[PDB]
Amino acid sequence: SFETRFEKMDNLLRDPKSEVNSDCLLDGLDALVYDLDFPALRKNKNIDNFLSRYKDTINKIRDLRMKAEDYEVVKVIGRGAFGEVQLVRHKSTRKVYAMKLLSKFEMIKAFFWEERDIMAFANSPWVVQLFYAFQDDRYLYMVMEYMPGGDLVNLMSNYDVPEKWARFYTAEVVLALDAIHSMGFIHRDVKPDNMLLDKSGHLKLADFGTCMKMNKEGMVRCDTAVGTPDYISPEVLKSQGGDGYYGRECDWWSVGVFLYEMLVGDTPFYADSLVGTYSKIMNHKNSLTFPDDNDISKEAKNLICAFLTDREVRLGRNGVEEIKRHLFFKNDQWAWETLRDTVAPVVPDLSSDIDTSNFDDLETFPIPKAFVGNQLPFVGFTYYSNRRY
Amino acid sequence: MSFETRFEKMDNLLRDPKSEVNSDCLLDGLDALVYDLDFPALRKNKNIDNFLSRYKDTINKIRDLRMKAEDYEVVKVIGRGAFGEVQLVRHKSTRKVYAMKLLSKFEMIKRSDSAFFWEERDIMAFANSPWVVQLFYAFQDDRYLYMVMEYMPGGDLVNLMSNYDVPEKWARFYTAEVVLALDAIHSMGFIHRDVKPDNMLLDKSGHLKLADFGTCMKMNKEGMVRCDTAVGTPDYISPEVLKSQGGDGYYGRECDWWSVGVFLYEMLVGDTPFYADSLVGTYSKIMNHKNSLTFPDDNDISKEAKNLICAFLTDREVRLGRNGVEEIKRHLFFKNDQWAWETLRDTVAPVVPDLSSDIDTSNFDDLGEEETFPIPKAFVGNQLPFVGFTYYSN
Ligand SMILES: CN1CCN(CCCOc2cccc(CC(=O)Nc3nc(-c4c[nH]c5ncccc45)cs3)c2)CC1
Ligand SMILES: CN1CCN(CCCOc2cccc(CC(=O)Nc3nc(-c4c[nH]c5ncccc45)cs3)c2)CC1
Repeated sequence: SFETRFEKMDNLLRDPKSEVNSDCLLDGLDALVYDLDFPALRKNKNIDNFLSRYKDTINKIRDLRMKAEDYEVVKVIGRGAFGEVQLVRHKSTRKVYAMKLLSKFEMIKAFFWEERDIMAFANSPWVVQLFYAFQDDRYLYMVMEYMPGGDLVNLMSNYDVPEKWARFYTAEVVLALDAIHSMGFIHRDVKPDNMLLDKSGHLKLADFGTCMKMNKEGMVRCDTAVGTPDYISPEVLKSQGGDGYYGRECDWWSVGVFLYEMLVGDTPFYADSLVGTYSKIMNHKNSLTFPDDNDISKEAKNLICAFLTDREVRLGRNGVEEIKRHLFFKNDQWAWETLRDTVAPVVPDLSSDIDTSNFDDLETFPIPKAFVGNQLPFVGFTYYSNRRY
Repeated sequence: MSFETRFEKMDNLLRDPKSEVNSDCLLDGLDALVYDLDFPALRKNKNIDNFLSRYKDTINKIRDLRMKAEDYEVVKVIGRGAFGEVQLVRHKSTRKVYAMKLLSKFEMIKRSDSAFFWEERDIMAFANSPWVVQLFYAFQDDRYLYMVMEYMPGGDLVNLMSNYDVPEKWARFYTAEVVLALDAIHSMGFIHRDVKPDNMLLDKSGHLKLADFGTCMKMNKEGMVRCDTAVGTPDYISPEVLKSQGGDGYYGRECDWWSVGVFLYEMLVGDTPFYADSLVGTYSKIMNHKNSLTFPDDNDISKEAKNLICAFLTDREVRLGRNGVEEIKRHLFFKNDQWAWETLRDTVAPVVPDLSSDIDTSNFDDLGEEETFPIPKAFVGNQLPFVGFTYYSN
């Protein structure tokens, strides 16, 4: 019917997950105007007359919609290959956020889609939340909840982690990874840098740029290795054309590396050179050893070894319940179902909403001769006008 | 302002039918991008190829769901013009009858002149006047612009004038309606510039409505307009609009009043006051209106009608209507006991259409391959001058 067509079209515009929602449509127009406003293209009357018609409107839209100048940047609290994470305060609302910038220029010389989705729609206390996502001609912005407690790298460097704390943080990582796995993704880059603590000391996973959606069998088909030298599993490291098919058990190997790091003070496959670490991972059967220091319990050594094995015999091949039932998690202080309501080993002592005590002190595209469309791969990234409430 | 105020202003901008960024204009922007980019030569660019692949499924759905030409059953072609045709249509689903004007995008680019339809779309969509032909929907495809308007079953004034030797009482009625109709357009801030009987349509009751707003221009702060464009057939064009050839002079609403004088003369005399065998001859006679305007020596035209024709057919500076409509309205030619200006459209029209159905075309006379744009080697943006043309009434 006429009304059915009208209504199907209306739902396609409102839907927070639609490709033709208002956010995408405004992105589509903003991208057209960015890609066309160059003197060489303006020689074309179709382009020049179009830009002149939409001049006033594009300036209004740009002023009204979310932009970087809406945020007061307090401190740069993180860095990465394609940008930075900055502690911001939204000038108007006075609300405090962590804002991740991704260089459009650098990305050009697709990963952010799943990272945007996981953070925006997880609705999990274990996943860092995405409130807004916007963009300009130079960057992509992800306005997330600020994690004042810092990461696990910072914790590990300030404390000799006892087993009772290690048990807590491992248990939270396990629940956090199971939450991502249930959403249908493998993290593929589990490391203490990606484990953040909130104002109460409880964990949340961050950095979903390596996330990949599992198939019907719960596998991922990849030809290129992905992750970090120290925490990468043997099957992800050697992943190729012929082979390169793996599941959620690659994230469980990384939990074993993490537990070892916390209790031992070093990563299990540390070497003088990065290439030496690759060699030690591949030879985990002979290279995994424990120092002759009576501190690590029988149960902790067993968990580390149950995870730090070949995929086929790895703990977690039969799901989370076999991890959860491990003797290392046997304690009389918490239960799996209630864990995030318990009092954390380290409760952050914070002075303000912009306290950065857990955070250490920290070009673009040429002028196109012809239409290049550098803004086209980022159309629909905006999360503002059509958010899920 | 506040965060919520900014959020809400942006939201209302997306729903506003007067907005350049509402959903239909934004969907036009995307549909135009995909039309202009889907060529093998541009698809060599990964940004373009990946974008088109991502939006492939969506663009097909949107194209299928949105209003399109195949939604309309075309009954008869009832009009023709430089850039297309006016066809009597019935919307297949709703079963409602409309007149649909098609404007060729190929022709509008070939001949330049691809910006006239904006003021025509706005006037018809937003006039909300019994004197202005209404626009219900405006849509488009890679080749055409469509304007779905109210059908005017009574035909135009050219048809009437050709079937009757118009008496003064009818001429008074039709002139009075044209005057009220033009005043309505003027109040919206536009000068018509092409007032002619072809543009005066009659509805099912015999009352007038102006059509064809393709020459309309928005008046500035001082109520003036400036142009350089070609003047297609000069019989009704005023000396100012003709003197204004190539950015010469600024003129006001009094150019439409001159055309009313030409119209009144045509109705009572049977011929246009400045007719000539050639276009250039008509231009000469208009410019020399002081000596070329004459009346036939037959007492048929009243003192008052000759006075109105002459009050309008003079130089702008002394033209009736220089001090507004009230001086036109108060003219002795309009003095009658049959109607009042305020009530005129409620009176019984001189000629009431006798119609057999909702698709009766008795007042419409019965009525070549379509050239297409070549395959672009580089981005040309042929769909960009039509972004935002789409409009739907609620
Ligand atoms: C598969 N490919 C994808 C692209 N990959 C390039 C790295 C992406 O580039 C970044 C730019 C800036 C920062 C980062 C690190 C990062 O992801 N940081 C994050 N921080 C948070 C965060 C949320 N709330 C916070 N509160 C305090 C501190 C940090 C945060 C979420 S993700 C990466 C390489 C692997
Ligand atoms: C200098 N530039 C100015 C713009 N110029 C464009 C010519 C317009 O191209 C046409 C295409 C097809 C038809 C027409 C004539 C026309 O405007 N007819 C109209 N009919 C109606 C109409 C509404 N309801 C009706 N009911 C019955 C019959 C007709 C109608 C509205 S406009 C023009 C080119 C030169």
